[PDB]
Amino acid sequence: STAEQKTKAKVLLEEGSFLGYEDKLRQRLKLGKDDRPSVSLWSVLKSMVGKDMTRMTLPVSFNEPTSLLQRVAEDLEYADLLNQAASFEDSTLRLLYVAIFTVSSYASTVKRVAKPFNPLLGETFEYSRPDKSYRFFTEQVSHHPPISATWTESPKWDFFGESFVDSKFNGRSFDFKHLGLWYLTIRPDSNGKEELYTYKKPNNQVVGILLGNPQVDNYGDVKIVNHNTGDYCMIHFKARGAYEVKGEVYNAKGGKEWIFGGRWNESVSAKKVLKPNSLEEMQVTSSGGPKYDGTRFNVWHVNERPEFPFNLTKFAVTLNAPQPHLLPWLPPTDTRLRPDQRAMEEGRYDEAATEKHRVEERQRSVRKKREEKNITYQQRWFKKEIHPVTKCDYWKFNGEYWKQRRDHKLADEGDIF
Ligand SMILES: CC(C)CCC[C@@H](C)[C@H]1CC[C@H]2[C@@H]3CC=C4C[C@@H](O)CC[C@]4(C)[C@H]3CC[C@]12C
Repeated sequence: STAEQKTKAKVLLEEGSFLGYEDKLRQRLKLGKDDRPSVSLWSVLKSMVGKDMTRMTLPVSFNEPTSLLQRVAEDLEYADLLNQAASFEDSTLRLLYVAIFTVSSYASTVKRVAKPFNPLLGETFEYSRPDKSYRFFTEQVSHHPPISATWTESPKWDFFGESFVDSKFNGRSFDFKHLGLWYLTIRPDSNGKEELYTYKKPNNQVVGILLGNPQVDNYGDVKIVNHNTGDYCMIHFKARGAYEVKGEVYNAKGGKEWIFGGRWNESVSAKKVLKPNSLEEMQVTSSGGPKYDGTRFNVWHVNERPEFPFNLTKFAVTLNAPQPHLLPWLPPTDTRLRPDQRAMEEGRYDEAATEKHRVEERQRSVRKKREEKNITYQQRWFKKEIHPVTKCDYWKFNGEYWKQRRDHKLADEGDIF
């Protein structure tokens, strides 16, 4: 452990980042299954051509009892890849593992063709994992348009960014573009000061709507750049004509150092590129770690996925869990306390519809009162600032949430549910 890692581990512990997380992870929902009818997507969407996801009303069969705040937290499912990245002295090998981390979060999107809850303005979600030594926090900082800010902290890595999803049903497919920038900081075990990576997420689309078999497809080009070295990585999620992803990792001089590829719903493998000028890309068996001699090595495989209601992954089941020892620590804004989403999770769809209307009406009335008094809305835990390395606006976490939580100062921090 380097000095800056222990420094970071010290701050996480003093701030009480893991208090309240003593209960064993949630393993299953109360519901065993559910039989929301399978309503045809097209039958619903044919009347709503040109609308945004947040501008459409839908049957419960097309709703999922997670918040957008928690879907973003599913970035962290395979975050062990980031500690693995931290351990490598070769900076392009760090990039290779950082790159595959960005790819690994799309396996969980398969089979969930459903709308997550649109977080209320000021809604928040915390999630700490003592067994991994990371803490995650997010706040819904904007409602028109919907935007979430995240901030994840661990001894060997940080990860934060803006979730600004812009969506459009064009009458054939449902397209989702991710407009915010993502920041991934590594504190290497050796040979390297703290280093920053930035990238933007690929696009998603729902297709097969016309055919009667709607499918989540992720697609597009991704560029990760190490602002300190500065290696870079090209990733290509192939559009459905889906599942294939390939990537190439370069040093700062343009030398192709590594390539990787696989199916982002299954597994990704990689190999060392020996001639830096090669244009070889990954053609779509060592499970012992990275190889420098040019043989292929596995890097990521998808977790096993038991059947759950709403086709949740195992990681996703742990997110909305109203753990008994956690609830006393939470602010009133935490997604675990949101009542329409809770009732939905437990299969009570009319109570969910009733509570959704109530909290949405309140949100609207608070907004109208602000406008009538010329009151500018202020986020509670984040402030928009200009990032020094990228010179982009980002949501800077104000550092107060985990210490105020530690000190039980959150009871009055919001009233939206
Ligand atoms: C009306 C219904 C059928 C529309 C359903 C659209 C679904 C597939 C869309 C809408 C919101 C989308 C999510 C929005 C944000 C993220 C975070 C990103 O880091 C990974 C993809 C992920 C998790 C998206 C997956 C696909 C998603 C869940």
